[PDB]
Amino acid sequence: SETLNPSARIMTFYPTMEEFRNFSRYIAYIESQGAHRAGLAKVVPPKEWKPRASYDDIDDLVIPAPIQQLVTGQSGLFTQYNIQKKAMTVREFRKIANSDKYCTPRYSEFEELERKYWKNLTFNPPIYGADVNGTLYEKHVDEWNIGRLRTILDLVEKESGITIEGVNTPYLYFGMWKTSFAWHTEDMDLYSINYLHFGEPKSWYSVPPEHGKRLERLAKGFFPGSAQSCEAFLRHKMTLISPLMLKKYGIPFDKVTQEAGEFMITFPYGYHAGFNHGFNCAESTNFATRRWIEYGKQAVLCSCRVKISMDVFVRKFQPERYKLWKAGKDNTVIDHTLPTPEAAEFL
Ligand SMILES: O=C(O)c1ccncc1NCc1ccc(F)cc1
Ligand code: NI
Ligand SMILES: [Zn+2]
Repeated sequence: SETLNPSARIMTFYPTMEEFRNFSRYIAYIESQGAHRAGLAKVVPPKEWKPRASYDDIDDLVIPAPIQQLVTGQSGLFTQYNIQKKAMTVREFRKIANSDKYCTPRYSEFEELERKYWKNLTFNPPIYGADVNGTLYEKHVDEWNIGRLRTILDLVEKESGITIEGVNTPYLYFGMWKTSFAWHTEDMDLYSINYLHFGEPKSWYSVPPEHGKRLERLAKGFFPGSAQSCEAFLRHKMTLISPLMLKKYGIPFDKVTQEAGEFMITFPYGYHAGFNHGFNCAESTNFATRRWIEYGKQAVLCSCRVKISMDVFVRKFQPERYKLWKAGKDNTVIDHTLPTPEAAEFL
């Protein structure tokens, strides 16, 4: 009923080359349609548009810190541990990925492969070429350029003088079958953008920002030690929870598969997790809109080891509230249903 409530189901958008050219505006637009309530959206770019000519010239690209993903647990609850393996090229990676030991099993419909992920994620540890600093977009590309999105996030670099790897800059992820991203929201509960350049697909789970507290209480319950140690432990990106557990404890969630050539957008306080289907390459970064600012102020951060100074945002966009805020007396309540103020124009 809220479980099925499609005001909170993941939407897909098919913009035109005119609609597409302006990134910030199009984000405002999909929010005017409620996209943000699912916590994740898909945007299919126009058929003409291409970030690069071909992906045949990247065999030599270096993945400095490949991670091997060791998973332990049972009954739909798992903890993922990373081992940094040594540096290796895209070609060595592809070979390992497309090899007979680590390749995608046989499947008819997406749901058979999902069963095989949840049955086999603790066996046969895959290698993810994650968090590689780089961009695969050719220099000429002006539409949806992950390297330069022109949002209000740019303030961190412009005013504050600060570079934050993978947040203000783009990252690449070379996947193989059964490589995983655990349940998280973004750093400082930012938006994210993810573009699947080539290869096999990426499946996603999303929990609506209006039920994220539910997922937090659930994780806390199942990992009481972890939660005593850090009050944002999900941010460690180590915790995997299956769809069956979510259903069982009444956490609303949706799923979607991202195919090569498609963007995914995650929204503030949008919890997501997922897995790669086989060999692929995605590019991601974070970004912001005016709505983000309050989520930024309220974001509960890891208290046991990324932090963005919000002053620069409050002074500029909430000058009237700055003193009160610095005092500790601002207590706006976030309403996760509300579009960003930039979307007034779409009525
Ligand atoms: O890998 C993805 O596709 C992904 C997607 C969305 N958010 C975070 C993501 N990855 C986070 C992550 C970072 C490093 C890892 F080793 C594993 C996962
Ligand atoms: Ni993410
Ligand atoms: Zn922590």
